[PDB]
Amino acid sequence: ENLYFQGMKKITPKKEKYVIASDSTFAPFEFQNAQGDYVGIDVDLVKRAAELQGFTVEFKFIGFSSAVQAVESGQADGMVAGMTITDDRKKAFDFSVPYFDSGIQIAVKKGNDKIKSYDDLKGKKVGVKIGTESADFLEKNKKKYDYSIKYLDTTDALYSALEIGEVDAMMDDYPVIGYGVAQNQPLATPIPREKGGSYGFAVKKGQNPELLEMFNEGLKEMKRTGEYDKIIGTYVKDG
Ligand SMILES: NC(=O)CC[C@H](N)C(=O)O
Repeated sequence: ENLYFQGMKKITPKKEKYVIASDSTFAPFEFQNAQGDYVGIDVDLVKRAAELQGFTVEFKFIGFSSAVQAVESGQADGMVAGMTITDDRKKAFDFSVPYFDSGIQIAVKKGNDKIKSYDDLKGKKVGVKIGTESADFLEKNKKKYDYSIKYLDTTDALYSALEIGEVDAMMDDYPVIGYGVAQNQPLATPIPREKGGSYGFAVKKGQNPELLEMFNEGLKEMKRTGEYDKIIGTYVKDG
């Protein structure tokens, strides 16, 4: 309420260490730097939120579906993995305040001339990461456009499959493809993005409320100081 208040609400941890599950490579959200350490928007936001408030977090970069299962089972306390907030997922998870606006998009090989619309995917192969918003879109529209869906395990696997010609196109989150394009990966995006959803930090529904509160209060603080915008701008420098 007090907009001139320069402090923070005190959120008290209840565990010596909270385990945070994540995807294994999903740049710019979580990915390895030159030293092999994981960095990225998700990693920086969660680690800084914890630092701001005396929480200790331990990241496990295990894959998207693995992270979902770990939080559901109680083996991880929370997850961050560029995870879209949806109503269906709210049945299993409590989500933070949204921290990023996203959506999905097709990518094809740089130099591809054939594919300019979804209808051009007729008789083609589209790679996608199992368990994701992209997979849901492709299944919904498979009858309509008449492509075949190939299920892969990671975003790196999508890029590999596309590049060596195992698939004709892939579908993944648009800022992820965009980061790849910005570092000259051989990707093109001839079909407009499907905007939709924001990302959230997630805990199991009804569990670990203070961990969720810690993220929310940290995000508020980082938004107030501009640290949030500096973190994003560390990875996304597209003007
Ligand atoms: N890490 C991912 O692949 C997440 C993809 C998408 N945002 C989802 O929540 O399904």
